[PDB]
Amino acid sequence: ASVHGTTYELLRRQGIDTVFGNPGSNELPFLKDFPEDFRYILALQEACVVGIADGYAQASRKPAFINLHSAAGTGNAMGALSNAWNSHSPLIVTAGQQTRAMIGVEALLTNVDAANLPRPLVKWSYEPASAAEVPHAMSRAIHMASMAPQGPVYLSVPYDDWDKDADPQSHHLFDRHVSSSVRLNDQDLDILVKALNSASNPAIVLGPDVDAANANADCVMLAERLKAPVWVAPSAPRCPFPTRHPCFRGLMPAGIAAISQLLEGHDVVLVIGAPVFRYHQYDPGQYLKPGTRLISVTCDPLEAARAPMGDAIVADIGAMASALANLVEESSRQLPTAAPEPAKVDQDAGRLHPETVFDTLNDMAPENAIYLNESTSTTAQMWQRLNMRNPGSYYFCAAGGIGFALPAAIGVQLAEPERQVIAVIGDGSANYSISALWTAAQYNIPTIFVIMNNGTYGALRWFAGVLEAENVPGLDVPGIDFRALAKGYGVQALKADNLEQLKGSLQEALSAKGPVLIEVSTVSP
Amino acid sequence: ASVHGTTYELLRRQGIDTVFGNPGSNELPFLKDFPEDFRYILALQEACVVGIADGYAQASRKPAFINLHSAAGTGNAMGALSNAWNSHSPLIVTAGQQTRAMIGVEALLTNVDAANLPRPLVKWSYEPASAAEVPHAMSRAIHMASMAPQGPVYLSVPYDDWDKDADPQSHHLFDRHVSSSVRLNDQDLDILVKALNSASNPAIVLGPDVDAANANADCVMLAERLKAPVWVAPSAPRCPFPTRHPCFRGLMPAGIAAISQLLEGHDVVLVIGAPVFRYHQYDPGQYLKPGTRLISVTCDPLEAARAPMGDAIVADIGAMASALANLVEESSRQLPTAAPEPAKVDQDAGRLHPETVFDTLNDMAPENAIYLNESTSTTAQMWQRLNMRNPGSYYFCAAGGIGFALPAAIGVQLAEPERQVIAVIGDGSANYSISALWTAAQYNIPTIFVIMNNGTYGALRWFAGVLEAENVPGLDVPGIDFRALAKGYGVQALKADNLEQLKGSLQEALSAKGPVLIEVSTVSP
Amino acid sequence: ASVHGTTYELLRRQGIDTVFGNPGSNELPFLKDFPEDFRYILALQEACVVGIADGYAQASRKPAFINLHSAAGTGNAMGALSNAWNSHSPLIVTAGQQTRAMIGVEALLTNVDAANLPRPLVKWSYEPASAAEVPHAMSRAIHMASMAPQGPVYLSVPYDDWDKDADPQSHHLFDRHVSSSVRLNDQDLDILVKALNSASNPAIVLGPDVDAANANADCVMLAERLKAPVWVAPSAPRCPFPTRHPCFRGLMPAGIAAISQLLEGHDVVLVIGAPVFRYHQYDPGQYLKPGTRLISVTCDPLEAARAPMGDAIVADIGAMASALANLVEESSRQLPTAAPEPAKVDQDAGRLHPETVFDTLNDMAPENAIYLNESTSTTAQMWQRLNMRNPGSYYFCAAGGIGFALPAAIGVQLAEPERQVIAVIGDGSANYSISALWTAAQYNIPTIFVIMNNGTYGALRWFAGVLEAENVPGLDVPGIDFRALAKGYGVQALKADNLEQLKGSLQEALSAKGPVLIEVSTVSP
Ligand SMILES: Cc1ncc(Cn2c(C)c(CCOP(=O)(O)OP(=O)(O)O)sc2=O)c(N)n1
Ligand SMILES: Cc1ncc(Cn2c(C)c(CCOP(=O)(O)OP(=O)(O)O)sc2=O)c(N)n1
Ligand SMILES: Cc1ncc(Cn2c(C)c(CCOP(=O)(O)OP(=O)(O)O)sc2=O)c(N)n1
Ligand SMILES: [Ca+2]
Ligand SMILES: [Ca+2]
Ligand SMILES: [Ca+2]
Ligand SMILES: [Ca+2]
Ligand SMILES: [Ca+2]
Ligand SMILES: [Ca+2]
Ligand code: NA
Ligand code: NA
Repeated sequence: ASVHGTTYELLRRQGIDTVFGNPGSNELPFLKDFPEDFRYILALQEACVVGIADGYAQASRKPAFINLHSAAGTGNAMGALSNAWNSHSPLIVTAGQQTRAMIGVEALLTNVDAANLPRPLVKWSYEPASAAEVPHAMSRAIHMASMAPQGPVYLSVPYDDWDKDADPQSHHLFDRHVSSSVRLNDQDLDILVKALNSASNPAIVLGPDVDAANANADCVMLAERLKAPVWVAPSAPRCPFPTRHPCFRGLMPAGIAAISQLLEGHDVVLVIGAPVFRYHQYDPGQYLKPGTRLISVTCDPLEAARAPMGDAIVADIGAMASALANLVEESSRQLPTAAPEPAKVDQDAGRLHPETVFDTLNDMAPENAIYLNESTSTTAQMWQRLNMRNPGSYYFCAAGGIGFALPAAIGVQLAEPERQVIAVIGDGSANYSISALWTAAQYNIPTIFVIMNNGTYGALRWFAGVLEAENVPGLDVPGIDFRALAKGYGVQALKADNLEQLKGSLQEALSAKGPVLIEVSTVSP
Repeated sequence: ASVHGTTYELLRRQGIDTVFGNPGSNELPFLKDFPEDFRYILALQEACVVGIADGYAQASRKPAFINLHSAAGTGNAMGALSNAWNSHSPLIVTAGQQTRAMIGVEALLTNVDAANLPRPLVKWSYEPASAAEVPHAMSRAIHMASMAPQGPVYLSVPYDDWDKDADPQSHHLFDRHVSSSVRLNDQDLDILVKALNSASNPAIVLGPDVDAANANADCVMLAERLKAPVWVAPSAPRCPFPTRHPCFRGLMPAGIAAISQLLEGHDVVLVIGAPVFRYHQYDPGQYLKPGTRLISVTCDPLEAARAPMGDAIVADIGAMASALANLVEESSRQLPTAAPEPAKVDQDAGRLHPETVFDTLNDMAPENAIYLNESTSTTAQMWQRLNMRNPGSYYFCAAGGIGFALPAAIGVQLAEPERQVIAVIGDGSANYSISALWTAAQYNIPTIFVIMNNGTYGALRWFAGVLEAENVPGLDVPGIDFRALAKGYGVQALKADNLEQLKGSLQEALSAKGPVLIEVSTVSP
Repeated sequence: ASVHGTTYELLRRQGIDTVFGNPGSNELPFLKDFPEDFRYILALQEACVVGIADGYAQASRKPAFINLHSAAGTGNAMGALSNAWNSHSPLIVTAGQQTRAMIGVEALLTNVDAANLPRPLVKWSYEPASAAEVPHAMSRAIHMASMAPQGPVYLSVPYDDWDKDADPQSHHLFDRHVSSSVRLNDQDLDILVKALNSASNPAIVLGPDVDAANANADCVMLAERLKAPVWVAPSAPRCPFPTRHPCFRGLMPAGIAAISQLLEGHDVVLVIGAPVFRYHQYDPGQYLKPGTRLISVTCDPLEAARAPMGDAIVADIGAMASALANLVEESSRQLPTAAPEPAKVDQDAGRLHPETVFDTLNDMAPENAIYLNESTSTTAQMWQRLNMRNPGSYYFCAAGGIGFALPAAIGVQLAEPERQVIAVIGDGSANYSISALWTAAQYNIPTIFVIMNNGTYGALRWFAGVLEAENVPGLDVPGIDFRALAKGYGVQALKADNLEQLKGSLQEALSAKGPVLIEVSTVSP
């Protein structure tokens, strides 16, 4: 067998059947004779390729395979890799290298010092020392991406390797099963359970690795048994809990002092599947108030090491959440009462308040919709106004890198063909990966894109008002016609300049059989 | 509080009370006002500092703290770090940096691009962005070294940071408890246990992480229940099993074909706490024969990913070994019968055969002796001839980097003051870290050093005879007087030119109250 | 031809005929069939191998070739590489890698992520992607080490590459000539020359790249023409000027304020072949006083970029020094008058003052002696008391990394067989690379080693008295018998406990036909 045949056999035997890519000449020997049982999803720029793959991996809860062109293609994708690192996304990023005979002379398209290029944003990065090693290196990549804590990995392959003969011992790679589905030993787990059973006023904080593990329902059971309020850890990349469950208390503010004040009076705070904590604004104060202790369950040693407070347990979130939910006692405390519904903000017949937009989406979207957020100044309102009952219902760029939601929403919609995906994206953010729209059109992936158009980088302008920072350049983005951009890439486009038009456009988009972009005129901040 | 006071408080609160070091001016602000409850162990060169610390950490099964001088001191230690990486040794390596005000100009003693220097041999490498971050960075270092898979870490600290004020919120670092004591979830553990119960002819292979976890006794129970032969994985850094237990089958040959032939006919091979596998010679063939399947339990994702065959489970070795040993059925198969004793090799009244040396050590050493091996051409005979009943009884340079055993034997003897340490070191290997002898003399650490003097790099000369490689330079090391070197560093020295003298020298060394070096004239290979 | 034959042909065609090494199994396929026209210099530990090679390269003013064993051997050498980076030493460091077929599994002795290991201490670091690329990669290494600014480079080679067939087009590598012998264009050089001609009170500061370029005599002509005082830039690795020439003013103090005070009143300060500046102690103040401007000529862009003041020209030091010395006018100012001789310090019949030692060396050593300094508390006195008339007469560890002078003095003596090398090394420093003595004995390289024994790390104890730092551990090194260490490695040894014995020992050492070590009892600081 050839390295090509052996590698595709390893991929299919490990569950991989889709290649997200933007091709180049170093990759043609890999992509030739593309197997009939695989599919190839083309995107027009590499941030879009990796964003699509990332949404697909996060929603499918399985690795996604990517093929990029040498250094330039890899480089175009590295902002997307920054988000994938923070979301623990299992991405297998491959890139083609020059033929081994011209690597030394640095022919055009040589990826120099290739493994260092995507660092520090990958768990593992490698170029094999010979063609026959390529299947084993690919096996390493698959398992490194997939073991907890999951994350992106990178493999560079000289184009001449694919046609060489494979090692006949590579067959042992095909069916390897590697598990990291582990939980704390019984003695120490019993100590943790007793601590939770004994707490007088416990609180629970959940992060994105809960939703990645599909541990959401177990965490509902845990919160019901402990009769504990549940918050989502700050800067949340995913939604780990039903947002109208009586225990739910919302998204935590991303500040040190704000979080310790919020947790004041809780004697034990159990954090599951989050860093401790993804703060954003600098809000100095106490990490925890006197009387509060924190216990973190994380899948990532790097998270456990850097937490500034609390105990930690490094283990699989699915296994831990299941064990805790089934072991704790039912507290005799009263179940927390549900948060009240948000108020309706006054809305005239002009430009839309973001609150109106989210209320109307919540009114009209199916109960199993999936939302993506890259409307950076409206995140708090979004989290208050969307009832998200089910797992896998929310994605936000985990490293704060905009240009994620537009392509990721296409990958999520590909992963979940029976759940309507609605991406809510600011007019600034929409441009970063605008060309991803073409992939939705070409493959008829029926994502809905709601562009919140207020003409400015609102989140920045706010943080500039915060600091009384005068004379900051570059905050306004006037003069973009998003319906013409959608037409450019073959996507049906609608405009909503007021509420009546918003409702009508959403009704049309929800009935449509392909992707739709709605440009919404929103109020200036 | 100062950063200095806060950092030493964090160290003591996390169980650290000893600094292994070789000082320099960037470190004086850290070492000044050295706390009375700590001790400082000086060694004369940094390979020796880190080797001593490494033996201390491996034998104590806890992290060791190291302080080195800037780039040059760190650099002198990087061969020692290569072994520590392969042995999973929890080493906290700190190095002093120039004052922040002259880092930019690259004053003398600036460690340029410091965090990149020890890569790729550390799990985590960092320089803090401000003085007040130093305690948190030290907390990160402690936990990164200590979480599974354990390993060395590196922290660079500008010398002006120590006297600055600490953050009052650093107190939350002091008592953090971080656990990685995890095992496979119940459902999948039951599947593994059923597979072991069902095997017709299981074999067990153990590596160094068994001894690190003190999982040895559990692995004895497991092997007794399964009635299975037990081998030690190749290139063994530690001894994970009593070597005269009836199940014991010795050290595996470090070759692909040799191992698959050895395992032929075993239907299930359970590997615990080893890479799969640390081969050495290239001995191409099948990874496993038809009829053999392999299951690996490893504490290290990198090991699970790179295994060329078998299933893997990434979990804590102590937790897994305990759970398996207590869950498996007692097989009705007959217990394996013990290997016969090794034969006595003929010995005249001249230079010593290595076999004679090991037999005589086994005859005379206490039953709880601890051995170190850096006599590279005699490893197989050593493993056949020393009865090592207890855990923590054997160390060999895990990356093959000689210069480990002499200093490590001093650290092991410091960790285990009531177990006699006997390091068996070739005349070539003895030179690499010869100055470590001084630390044994100064602190009166009573290690015994047995120098196997045959005048040549025997293991190399053998691998050169193997390849029929003629005209290789640099293989002979004539003209070294090891008793004069020992005298140079204050260690009592004896010579053994024949068996009578070997016996007499060992009797004197075993009765001595300080370190002793015995130079043994061994046969030329 | 094989890769082996082609590579040795490239080496000989590029002027390389010596391999400094400590062998291992990954290197046996390179070292087998070692060519008859090459020589191999063995040292017993890799810091010693690289130190010897470094002294040889610096004194010969040509690249030196090194062969080390995998990661552990490379790692043992990285403190030596830190000095070589600061001295711009042209070192070609090669290390053997595992066979390509087992790199993936990480067999014992695999150098993982090899090119990252010696970073950031090398100019270029590489592992070739195929056997046939090895000669081209070696060509790259030779030229990268040798082009200005010279420096160490690293090449990792899988052991199976050597026996493979070479590319027949590799012959084009053999006779490549690469030049960096460049100087500032005529128009701008005329502007510089006019600035020097016009200065009212110029000063000249010289660094180690002057001595590397053998630009010393040109700099004497330049200073005579400009009638300018000459200082050596601080932390000096080499001596760039005759130390009793009337213009000579000594070694600059390694402090910001001290240097600007020294230069006060000089209108133009021309620095040649030095960083601006290698300060050490933090001595904050003005970089330059009002009225002083600085112009630096450096071979290293990194030096030009990081200078905190002055103009800079990046060019070859030999070409620039020659052009300036021949273009400037003869000033009508009076030539500076020579510094007076140093005073004789009072000396009783007991332990030796370092000043007495240097005076006696100056009295007895040949006029073309070469000195090395690793007696860190006595550097100022050494520079005052040794008349060094000739180029290549002084070496000091350029990164401050002790363990350089003992092995480097053996390499320098090998490079300069007709100039007596005298290394003056403190008792602390002597231990770091003590095993290098064996190479002097084995090859009969007649270096003289003068050990300054005061029982302590004196330079540290002084900088601890400076800071009033109490309770610093690890500063004393009692209990070392250096005559027994020398005997251990086959070197004749003498002791000098007073002046009469110092004189007698030096007379015996200077007449000896092999290496000699003199242990001198010096006063405690
Ligand atoms: C890749 C990238 N570039 C720039 C930024 C900085 N940035 C910018 C430019 C934001 C403005 C997004 O504007 P928007 O129109 O999408 O939404 P809002 O008006 O609601 O803020 S939010 C933010 O963090 C970023 N996060 N990521
Ligand atoms: C740091 C380093 N340098 C070089 C080597 C290469 N090497 C060398 C030089 C060995 C010879 C050791 O000789 P010895 O006298 O200690 O023992 P034997 O004579 O029994 O081989 S074994 C080996 O792997 C190495 N492994 N590690
Ligand atoms: C490789 C390394 N380790 C440690 C140091 C720190 N250090 C040490 C330990 C010195 C003491 C040298 O003592 P010595 O006996 O050689 O000479 P003095 O007594 O004259 O200082 S000087 C110095 O910078 C260093 N520079 N380089
Ligand atoms: Ca098909
Ligand atoms: Ca906007
Ligand atoms: Ca004490
Ligand atoms: Ca030997
Ligand atoms: Ca010859
Ligand atoms: Ca001294
Ligand atoms: Na990079
Ligand atoms: Na490095």
